[PDB]
Amino acid sequence: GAPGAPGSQGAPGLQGAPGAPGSQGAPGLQGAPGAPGSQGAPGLQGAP
Amino acid sequence: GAPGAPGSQGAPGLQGAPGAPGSQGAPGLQGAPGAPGSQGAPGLQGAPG
Repeated sequence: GAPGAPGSQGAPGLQGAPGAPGSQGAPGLQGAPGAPGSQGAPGLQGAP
Repeated sequence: GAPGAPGSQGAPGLQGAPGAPGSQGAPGLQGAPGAPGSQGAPGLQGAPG
């Protein structure tokens, strides 16, 4: 006997949880609004 | 004159040096897999409209 010296090692460095969404889009931002007026006839001329 | 016989000895028969490091000891584990979770699960939404 003598050189008996197994220098191996079990599986290291394999721990993480693979399967990250790796980016998954998103629910969606709240859009900015706008003035809900409208085009029309705001003319000084009124009832004929 | 009457030379005796001690009885010679020798190799018993099992010459297999049992020295592999397995030792029945459950060796290293194997790559730990994984997965994602409940990522964003957004509830209500702004709905400006």
